[PDB]
Amino acid sequence: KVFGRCELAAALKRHGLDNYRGYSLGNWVCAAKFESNFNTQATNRNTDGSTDYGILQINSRWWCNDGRTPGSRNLCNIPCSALLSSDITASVNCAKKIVSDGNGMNAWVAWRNRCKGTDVQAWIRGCRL
Repeated sequence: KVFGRCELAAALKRHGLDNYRGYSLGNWVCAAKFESNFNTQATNRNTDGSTDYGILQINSRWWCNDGRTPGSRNLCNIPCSALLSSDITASVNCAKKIVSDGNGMNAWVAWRNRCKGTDVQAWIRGCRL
């Protein structure tokens, strides 16, 4: 499923992401935009052989099991395919663990390079939340 900007903002908010660990909603919507372009089915393979899954591009080396990443840790205890569902619950639950890992949202390279220090508020402007 390809989410709309305000649609995603609302789903993320309902799932407890607005201000989770100090990160306003705009940060999460901006990160989703650049990581997957709001597409739940996005996947991208990395050079180390791992793969990123879903709307938030969660990595198979540490967070989910895809059955093809030797040494994967599967910290979210879920098969990576669960992250590609139209229901964003698993992606959100796993992201909560990732952002709490100590490095905050810096764990997402697109957030760090394209959202961090920007007016992220623009991402939820005009939405009924």
